[PDB]
Amino acid sequence: MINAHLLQRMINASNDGIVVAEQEGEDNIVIYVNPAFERLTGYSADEVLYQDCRFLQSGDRDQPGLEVIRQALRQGRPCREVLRNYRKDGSHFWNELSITPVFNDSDQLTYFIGVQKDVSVQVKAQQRLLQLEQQLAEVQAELAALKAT
Amino acid sequence: MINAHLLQRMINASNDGIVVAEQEGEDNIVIYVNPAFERLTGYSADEVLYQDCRFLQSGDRDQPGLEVIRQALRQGRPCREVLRNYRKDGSHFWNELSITPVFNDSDQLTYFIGVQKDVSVQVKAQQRLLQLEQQLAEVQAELAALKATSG
Ligand SMILES: Cc1cc2nc3c(=O)[nH]c(=O)nc-3n(C[C@H](O)[C@H](O)[C@H](O)COP(=O)(O)O)c2cc1C
Ligand SMILES: Cc1cc2nc3c(=O)[nH]c(=O)nc-3n(C[C@H](O)[C@H](O)[C@H](O)COP(=O)(O)O)c2cc1C
Repeated sequence: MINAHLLQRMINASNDGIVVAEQEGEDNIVIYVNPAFERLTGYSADEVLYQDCRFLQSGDRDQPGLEVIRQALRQGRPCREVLRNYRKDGSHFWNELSITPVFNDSDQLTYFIGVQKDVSVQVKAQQRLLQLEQQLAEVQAELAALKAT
Repeated sequence: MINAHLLQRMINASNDGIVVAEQEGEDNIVIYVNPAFERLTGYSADEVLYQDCRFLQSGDRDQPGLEVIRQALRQGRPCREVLRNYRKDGSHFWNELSITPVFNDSDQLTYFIGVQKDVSVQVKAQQRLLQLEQQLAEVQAELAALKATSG
């Protein structure tokens, strides 16, 4: 019970970035990008159109989530993986990418919808957390050893 | 250059929740909710529809960000604040709410779009981080004291 322009003004208001691609060959050529995508990646919507997103891995290919995504795109199944991507200015950021296949009610053929969340904050937090836990364990072990004497 | 049901399948695929409300009086009655909202809040979409979202603050109406939102609702300007909300089962979760106004081709229109992000995970980390940092400091002090009496 809502208007189309309302749906569009919703998609503009998204925090996480959103992309829509047609599986046209081995690549997934992008036919739409929302403004949040432009803001996160720094890439202009006109720059991205009719291409595959693999360019966000500017030199950091071979991350295993890529193979996971390959399998998910082959089987027509959704997926969610964390990658290291690179903006226009080369800024490295962590990207929780969630891909959903979309079939039509008249045909079990596909469109792919991608959603990118900048987990960079969260990831740095987790890494720091693990480092600090290691440190704590270290100090506690040495204190126990000394206490033994 | 894309289809309408395509936009609908897009908004359904969102991780963060999305709500659309018409500013009707003091309340902001919601006319639409996306599935991410149902999943995050646990409330049934049919229960929420012709009501206002203030029910998510099950008594925790003393959070100050609310006043900010009130002012933002008065002047028709966007806003974003973090609140502690409560699902149907009462489980407390942290909610980054982002509100954007939407006007008609006549500048005087009343639509509000809300976006809810579940920051709970991040928040717990920070809390654990602080707590954990405390623990480390404690141990580091005691290990010094013993060594101070060993040589
Ligand atoms: C809809 C969609 C969005 C994607 N978004 C990203 C992205 O933001 N960053 C990224 O590194 N890969 C993204 N990918 C993955 C690449 O397009 C590509 O599928 C992946 O790198 C594996 O393909 P390849 O082995 O040919 O490189 C996306 C894929 C799809 C289908
Ligand atoms: C679109 C929209 C979404 C909202 N979502 C939430 C929410 O998820 N949680 C919450 O505590 N308040 C939310 N609010 C705020 C309440 O609806 C209400 O405006 C706020 O509590 C202040 O109004 P009050 O002082 O009358 O309670 C939302 C408001 C709008 C307009």
